[PDB]
Amino acid sequence: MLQCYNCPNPTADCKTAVNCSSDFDACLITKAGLQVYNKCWKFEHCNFNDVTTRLRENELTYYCCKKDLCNFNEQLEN
Repeated sequence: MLQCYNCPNPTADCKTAVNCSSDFDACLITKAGLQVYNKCWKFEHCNFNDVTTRLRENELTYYCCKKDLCNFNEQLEN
């Protein structure tokens, strides 16, 4: 399985590791101001439009990856 940081709410430093279900193929980290999101996700939705409409944030940067626990803060210069 792919293990990602996955917090249901934005969290300054998400430490919750979960085994994503096979529905997902990516780990996502997104920074929107001081809000940081960490999710099991899909690469088909790892794009600005799809992340903004799903997380309901106007302005953000994002990174997706497919190695264990790869969706960490330092991946995103922001």
